[PDB]
Amino acid sequence: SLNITGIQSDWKVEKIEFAKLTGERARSAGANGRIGVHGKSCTVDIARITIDGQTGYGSSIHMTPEWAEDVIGRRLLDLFDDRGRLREAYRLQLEYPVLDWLGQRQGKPVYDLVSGAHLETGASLVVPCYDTSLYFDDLHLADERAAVALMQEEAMQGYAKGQRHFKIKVGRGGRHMPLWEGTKRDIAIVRGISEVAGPAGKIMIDANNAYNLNLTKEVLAALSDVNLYWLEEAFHEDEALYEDLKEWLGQRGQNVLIADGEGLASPHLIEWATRGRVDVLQYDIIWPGFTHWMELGEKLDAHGLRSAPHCYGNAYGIYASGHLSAAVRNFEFVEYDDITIEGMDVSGYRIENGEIHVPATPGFGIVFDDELVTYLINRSGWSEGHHHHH
Ligand SMILES: [Mg+2]
Ligand SMILES: [Mg+2]
Repeated sequence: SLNITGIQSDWKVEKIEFAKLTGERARSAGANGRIGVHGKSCTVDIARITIDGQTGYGSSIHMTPEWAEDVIGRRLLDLFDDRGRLREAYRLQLEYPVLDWLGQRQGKPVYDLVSGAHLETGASLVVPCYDTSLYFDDLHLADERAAVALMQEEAMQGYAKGQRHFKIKVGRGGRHMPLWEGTKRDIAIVRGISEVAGPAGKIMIDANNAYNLNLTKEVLAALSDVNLYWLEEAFHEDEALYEDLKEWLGQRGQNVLIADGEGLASPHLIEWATRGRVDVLQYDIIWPGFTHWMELGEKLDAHGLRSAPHCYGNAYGIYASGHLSAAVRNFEFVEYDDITIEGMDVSGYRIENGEIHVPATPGFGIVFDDELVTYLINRSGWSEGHHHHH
């Protein structure tokens, strides 16, 4: 919900411009339990919106020139319902540029504009984050010791940049290595990173569905001494298997959360979570997006459930996730990948002690290079403009 009382009926969408920004991860990402090398190259589709002679910038997906043509001339007020929530039809395309615009216009950070009761006025926003970049980077190595040292040094690269919590890909034995050896390698890797991370470092493991229940129990038992904070997508979500898993964990006093929800999720996943089978929901920060997450976060909060938006493959979402924490009480972590996108200055954000310090600057606090984005729009993007209707 957004305070819309300051939005004049005068204010209309005057222009929508679109461009793909390009860049690179700090370290090339290898395989995961289900698919191959993710690589080093990164892109972010951005829209620059002009309303009342002022621009906002943000992630935009599922928007064609034709789609934007129909929106030119609409009143900003008409894009919201009276609750202050951007209408469904505009979310994936325009929520981010619009929220960025409102922030620049009101001179406030988005988190301030969507702040829930759990977050009081004037306060610095500091959000937990974890390093998500620990992919299967060891598949060229035969020697388990060598694989562990490689993965440890990778974790160390993040540690030196202020990461304290690490999500480690596992499920090597599902597709990419023989099952027995792959699972042994998974365990050695996780034990190795936990050592580098220290006792206070939270460790998450993500199998990308490569396990079954008995493999999951074997791996958890081997990691009973590890500060394992959550297990994510051990196998495609299933209420019976997750009930058994939770009972098994309880009897052993092993305090590991169950996380799921990315990709093609079960339509019943939220029901299953309310029954205590899944603890952390992980729908993506871009699709279904920020506005949807505000609505979903409220609901999950009411049930004592936890929110951890998936972010991978879109650098912009990392910064978006930060702001969302102000609106959702049981926000867990920003999923962090070290990415440099040309023309997208994220300098205002700093990583310290396993947390991302969100700047108090207008909008999403990301400073876009107006000159470069104009060049990109002209060269490889598009513009739609004019005035109102129809
Ligand atoms: Mg995952
Ligand atoms: Mg799943």
